[PDB]
Amino acid sequence: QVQLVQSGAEVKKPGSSVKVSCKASGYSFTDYHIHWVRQAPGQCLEWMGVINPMYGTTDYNQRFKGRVTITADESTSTAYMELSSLRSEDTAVYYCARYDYFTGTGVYWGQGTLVTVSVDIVMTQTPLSLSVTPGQPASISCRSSRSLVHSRGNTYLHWYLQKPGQSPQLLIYKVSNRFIGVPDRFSGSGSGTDFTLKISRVEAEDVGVYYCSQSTHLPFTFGCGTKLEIK
Repeated sequence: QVQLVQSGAEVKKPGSSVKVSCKASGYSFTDYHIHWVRQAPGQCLEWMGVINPMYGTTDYNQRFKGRVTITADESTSTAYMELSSLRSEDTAVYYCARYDYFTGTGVYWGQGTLVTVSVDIVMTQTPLSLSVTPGQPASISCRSSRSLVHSRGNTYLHWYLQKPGQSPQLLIYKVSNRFIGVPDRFSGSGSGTDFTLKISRVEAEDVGVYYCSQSTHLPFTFGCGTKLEIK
């Protein structure tokens, strides 16, 4: 089974450096890109960078240029993210995620590493939170600053659910494709810049934060999330 296991939580002073590990197993390590995404306390998801472990080639989010270094060790099947000159604004849960070109997005995520410091497409999610009567439907909207159409038949707009205390899990990829084991009560629609995730009947297991994500253009970007509650 594909697994990403990250190093433990870190408490750091401002100005220090942190290096987070991401140990991969269950697939050929060099055949997939490893991306790093952080979740700051305002719960928006911020893409930091990527490593192609076959060649050691990287790409970083400009906001972090000269501060982040992503490395990969093929002999240990481990990817690393080093963040230097830590500010209190860097307090966040750092995640590694394995990207593939069938979904076009991060499918397998590490459990996350809490680090406590003691040209972007804008993704707008609506509503900020909602509560639903058990068994009732729910609808979450995502609007992008520019078209997410990548090429003929390909729009890289995805929906994740982050259950409480868990990592984001992929529900829908490429607007309406349902990921493995995702029940048919989750359905995605839309085109260009306007998208919707519909839940036909909300179950107790559906509680959490839903995110839209685009991987049509670098830097990959996410919506700031929709908290769903049952009430």
